[PDB]
Amino acid sequence: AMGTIKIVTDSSITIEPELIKALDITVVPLSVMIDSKLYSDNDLKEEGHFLSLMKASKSLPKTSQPPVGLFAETYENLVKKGVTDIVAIHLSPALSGTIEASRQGAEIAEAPVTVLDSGFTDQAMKFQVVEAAKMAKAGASLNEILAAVQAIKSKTELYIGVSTLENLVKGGRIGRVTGLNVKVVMALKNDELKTLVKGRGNKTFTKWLDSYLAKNSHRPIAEIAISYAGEASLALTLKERIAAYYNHSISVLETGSIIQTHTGEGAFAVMVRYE
Ligand SMILES: [Cl-]
Ligand SMILES: [Zn+2]
Ligand SMILES: [Zn+2]
Ligand SMILES: [Zn+2]
Ligand SMILES: [Zn+2]
Ligand SMILES: [Zn+2]
Ligand SMILES: [Zn+2]
Ligand SMILES: [Zn+2]
Ligand SMILES: [Zn+2]
Ligand SMILES: [Zn+2]
Ligand SMILES: [Zn+2]
Ligand SMILES: [Zn+2]
Repeated sequence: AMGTIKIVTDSSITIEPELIKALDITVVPLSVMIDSKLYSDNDLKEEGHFLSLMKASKSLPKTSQPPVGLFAETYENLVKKGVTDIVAIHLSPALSGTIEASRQGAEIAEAPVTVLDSGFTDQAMKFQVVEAAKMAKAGASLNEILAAVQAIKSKTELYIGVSTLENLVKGGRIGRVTGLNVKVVMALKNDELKTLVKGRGNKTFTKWLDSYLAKNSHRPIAEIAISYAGEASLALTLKERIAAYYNHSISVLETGSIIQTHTGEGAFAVMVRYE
């Protein structure tokens, strides 16, 4: 297949930077306002650092999608480097208008961008981005990349637990929750956060997870990942439970500032991709 394909995503992805570097993925940053100062999310990836900033702030941080003009410049630079097709994969439009900004920036740049809704964010979105970038590097065709991305998307599930509704309420994403200090597990399903279970202690999360795995793990999992906002202890406890049903490596990462702002501390996601 003639041409050079590159992958673009946004900074709501959660991934080791060694993979970004190995695969030449371009990550467009969102922004976050912290007590009247504007930060690029790409500057907020050092472990624990945003958590400290959020915990100390006088008021809740506020996120915003990347500027249309930042996408335009990003795509113009890629075309200048000789890139002939660009695949942009973004967090769900249920969560952010980032994906629209991406499409608008591409229009301005007059760039060959195919803009995809991942349906997720964080490590569930990483599943699609890594596959696309690996295949782009190998010289796969655009159509093969698009089919493979869609296959991954169709076999992915994302479950998120929160320990408070305050961040969801104050950042507005409570508007997606289909149902302030309580434990809740939701599925990110279509355009909504579908409430599955509600409870008082961390046992809300482990009971839910045990009943998920008992029901579903007979279907071979290709990959499973956990992310967290706050301290890692809860995620690591969850990892231990998954490990009893599932033999392979489990990626446990701190989620980024964009997600932390909207979930608050004591949140996690379990993200599963079936074979
Ligand atoms: Cl990773
Ligand atoms: Zn990794
Ligand atoms: Zn590292
Ligand atoms: Zn490059
Ligand atoms: Zn720092
Ligand atoms: Zn094309
Ligand atoms: Zn337009
Ligand atoms: Zn035009
Ligand atoms: Zn993977
Ligand atoms: Zn091929
Ligand atoms: Zn809906
Ligand atoms: Zn904490």
